Amino acid sequence: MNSVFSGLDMLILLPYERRGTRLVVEDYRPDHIYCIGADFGKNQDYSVFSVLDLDTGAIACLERMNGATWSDQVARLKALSEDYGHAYVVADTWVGDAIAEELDAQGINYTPLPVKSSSVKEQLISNLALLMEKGQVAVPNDKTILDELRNFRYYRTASGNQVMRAYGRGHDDIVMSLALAYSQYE
Repeated sequence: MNSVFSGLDMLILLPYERRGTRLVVEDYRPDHIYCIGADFGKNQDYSVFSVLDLDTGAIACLERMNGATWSDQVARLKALSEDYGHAYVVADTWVGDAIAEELDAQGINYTPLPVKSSSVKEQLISNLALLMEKGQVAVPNDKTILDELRNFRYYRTASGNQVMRAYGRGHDDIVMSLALAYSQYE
């Protein structure tokens, strides 16, 4: 089969509380270090921010939004960063340059991961899936997160390019957000 996350058996599911748009697994612990994997979506696609607690290896918080302005999205990203001790952002902007200019303007500390190459995407995703297989990924036990992971698939094109995307016309911005966060997991 062409399911990307074959180690879904090993995905750990954590309880959470919905506090607005945030699913919260843990509040900020000052002795821990955090980072945010931020995927940005245009149109129907969602922007998703995932807070990884690097000291624990688990997602502390996840925030999802759809169809807000860039200024709105970045300002929610900022506030998320401040509430997790000025956590560094890994951002996927591959959305135009408008998002980048908003990130710079509001003064966010972030690495733009190109995500403009089949190869780079493969590495992010492969890394997430292998960490999952090893039992080192833990996410809020939420139907929406689990479904995107369950439905993420490999496809082949006529040129032999690999496509990694949701089954059908589903969304995969949660997969990418998670992949960006766990890119910092050691």
